[PDB]
Amino acid sequence: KHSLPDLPYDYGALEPHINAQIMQLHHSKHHAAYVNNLNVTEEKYQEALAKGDVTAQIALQPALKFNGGGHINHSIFWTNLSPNGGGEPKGELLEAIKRDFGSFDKFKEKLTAASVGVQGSGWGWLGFNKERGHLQIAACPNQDPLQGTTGLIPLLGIDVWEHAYFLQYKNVRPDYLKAIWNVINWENVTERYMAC
Amino acid sequence: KHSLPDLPYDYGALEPHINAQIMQLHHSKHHAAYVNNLNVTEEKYQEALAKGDVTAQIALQPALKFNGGGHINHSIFWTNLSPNGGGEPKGELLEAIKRDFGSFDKFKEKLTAASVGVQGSGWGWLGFNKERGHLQIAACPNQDPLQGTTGLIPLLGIDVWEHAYFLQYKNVRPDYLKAIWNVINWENVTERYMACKK
Amino acid sequence: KHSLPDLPYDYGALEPHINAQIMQLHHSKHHAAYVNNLNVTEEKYQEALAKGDVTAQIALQPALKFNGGGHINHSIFWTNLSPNGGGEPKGELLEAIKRDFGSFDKFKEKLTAASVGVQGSGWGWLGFNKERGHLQIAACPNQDPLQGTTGLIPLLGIDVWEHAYFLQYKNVRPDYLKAIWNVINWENVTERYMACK
Amino acid sequence: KHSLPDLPYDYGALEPHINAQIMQLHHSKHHAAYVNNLNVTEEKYQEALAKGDVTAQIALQPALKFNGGGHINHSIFWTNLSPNGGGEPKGELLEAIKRDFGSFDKFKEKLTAASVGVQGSGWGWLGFNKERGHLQIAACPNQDPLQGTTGLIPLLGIDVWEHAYFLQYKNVRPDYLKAIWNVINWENVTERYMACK
Ligand SMILES: [Mn+2]
Ligand SMILES: [Mn+2]
Ligand SMILES: [Mn+2]
Ligand SMILES: [Mn+2]
Repeated sequence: KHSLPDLPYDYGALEPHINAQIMQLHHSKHHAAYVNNLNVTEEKYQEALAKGDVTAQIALQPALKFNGGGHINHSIFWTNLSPNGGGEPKGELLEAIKRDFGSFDKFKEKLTAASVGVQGSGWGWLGFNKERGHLQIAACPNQDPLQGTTGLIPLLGIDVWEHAYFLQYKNVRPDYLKAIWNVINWENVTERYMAC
Repeated sequence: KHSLPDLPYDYGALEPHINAQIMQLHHSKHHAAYVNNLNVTEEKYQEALAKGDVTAQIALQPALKFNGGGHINHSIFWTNLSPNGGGEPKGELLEAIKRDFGSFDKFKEKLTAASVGVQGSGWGWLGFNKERGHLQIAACPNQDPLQGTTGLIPLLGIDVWEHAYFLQYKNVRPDYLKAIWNVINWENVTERYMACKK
Repeated sequence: KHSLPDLPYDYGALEPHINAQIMQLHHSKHHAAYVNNLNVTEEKYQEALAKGDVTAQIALQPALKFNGGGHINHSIFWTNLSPNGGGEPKGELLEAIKRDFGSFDKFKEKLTAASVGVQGSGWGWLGFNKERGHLQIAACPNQDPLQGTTGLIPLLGIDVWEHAYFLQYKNVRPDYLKAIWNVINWENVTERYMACK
Repeated sequence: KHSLPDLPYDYGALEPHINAQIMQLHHSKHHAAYVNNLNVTEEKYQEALAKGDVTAQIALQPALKFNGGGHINHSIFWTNLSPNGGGEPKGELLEAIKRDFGSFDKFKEKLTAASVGVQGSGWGWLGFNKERGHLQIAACPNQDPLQGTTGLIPLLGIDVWEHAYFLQYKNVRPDYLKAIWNVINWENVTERYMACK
């Protein structure tokens, strides 16, 4: 069974950048529902597959991608944030960002733009392209996960579903983006980088 | 020149079903943004058209559908709600709902399902299929408008973007859908329905 | 584990409406590859499932829908054609078609239009809407199958991938559509329809 | 008003790699239809735009992208081929390919894989990313054009619609991909590349 991961910090730990009510709902209600529905969905697919019921498998794909995507994406996101975060990364990851995007600040502008550019629900990502051996920014719709739908290894995700910011920032998504840099866990992003 | 239409009522007219903060933000910020981006996008398209720049015409399509669709969808949505709304339609529209969906309550179950079923942002619609001469439910992603993308004539729209309910109902989209039945402007939906039969 | 069905007729049986070469390639090569890749993908998806590898499950979805759908769609399509086909259906099916589309000619017009209307590869379908209790026309892209992606029960499918007609009709998909009416197996479409009720 | 560009060579100029029948049909009928439908759609769009009819504009988007894209893609494609082509590109373009893909052969493997991997109709592209200042491989579905939908500047396109190869190669798209390398117009790809610096 899939389980809702524990957060690495308390619901209020990312204040004032992301408030406690957003965090609490996001984790204990939103992501919990993805986990719960992915478990059901995986079970039904196992049944369909055992019968070679191809129609049923195909019909189940939206719930698997959405709930499974949601689980993947939110599990990464929590590890990407920290009450002890913010600042800039160091070492090879910082040099990679400079190599690939010109500078840390240009990188932030491009990931901000990809994140602000999502029309509707979705995610902005910093990923690693294994075949090209460099960093790459991508946007993903709804809960479509980065690696599963594009092959890029996720390093840093920014959730731009309205539930992730509306209570606090209302429709002003760029304000949310500006604030989240203050809580990025660059230590985590660097581990993800070094692992691929 | 497209313009932001005034609401037919004050921001707090739909309380307690849809609160005044949702309404004020929804209209004065969200829809407002779509109107201006629509106008600007249209003017960019006229420039691209005049030069036969097909690449630029295609690059502008996401903004035109998103902002155009948003203007269309929200313009209908406000007219679909009323402080004097709720209850059931009468006449031909109710008999069509019965013939097409079995009963009013079954219709509600089916538009609720369509609306709850949207994964991500989008809209639940009751539409009219002009070719088949009957009612039809459909869901649309993001701001993709009903008639522009499916051919169905919009009768009643239910906005299920999180901005439409999160401040009040948080993740619980079904509680928002339960509530909104209390403020549907069946007079407007009936007007839209009869225009299909004129 | 899935396998390639035999055609109900010989490769040349639908001449002159759909030539022999088109049929032979379409069944022995195209559909065969969907079956083979379907088995391969199901086998990968069970390993992924067993390990809770959700990323791998999602990465396999395009192949499962494409090859899965291909096997589903082609399998129905062969049974929907016949050398003894054509004309128009009878009884309850014909009554529904008049009821839902006006008349048989209007129906043909509508399914033709939906088929001609696919931009790129895909299929036009006459289906049954179980919830509404009536016939419904839909188009599906690529190999996306009708029931698995829309819930409609397939009754008659028209393949408008270029491999289904190009050898013979080149780009003129309307000529193909006109011709295929001559080989529609209405006894099969009827059977599929009665089974929905 | 858009027009069908003449080919830079005769219809049998790319024999035996792409046969004359495919070329003639592809240019004189398939591309010509996109030209016509683009003109019509543009004029309908201008009428819609002049009336403030946003529903009408949005309903025309699929025909504009499909036919407009089809015009863009095929116009590039004819210029990307040559009877005097093949081999490896001369100049900076090869050095860029080696930098971005390792070697020419790995580049051919990657564009081949992107092209073979299109499920249904579409295009494989070698593009240039202006933001990153390097080459990038991308696949596009149907006639969605590279620049208009991804921002990448097209350098080399490989049409993998079935009309582009079925008459000759039947379902064996990889055979077509192998053959087309013999007729790439590197002089034209290089012109498009230098235009990106
Ligand atoms: Mn989220
Ligand atoms: Mn809205
Ligand atoms: Mn086929
Ligand atoms: Mn082509």
